[PDB]
Amino acid sequence: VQLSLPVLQVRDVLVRGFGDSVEEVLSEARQHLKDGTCGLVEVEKGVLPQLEQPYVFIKRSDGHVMVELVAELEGIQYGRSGETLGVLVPHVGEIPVAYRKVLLRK
Repeated sequence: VQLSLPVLQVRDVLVRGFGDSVEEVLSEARQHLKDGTCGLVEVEKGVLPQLEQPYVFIKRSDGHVMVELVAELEGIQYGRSGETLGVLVPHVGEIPVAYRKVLLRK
């Protein structure tokens, strides 16, 4: 529910997505958020081509930001929500540059 997500530099990320289908990446992202093993990469130019699809975005749903998960594959998004805060990735020990406090609608 209340989470502080480590913000990772894209070139440091070891595991660059959660899986191979929309349903799987949403499931795995939720599991990693629950387990405290989820990182956040901020979306800047050149970032997404360095990550693996389907993407899982964390989006503002409405000092902890209420967020919802939205997946994207082939330019189609699954879920509808607000401003993108970043793309979620597994965290396997990478050193963050910041944290993002979020309230995951769960």
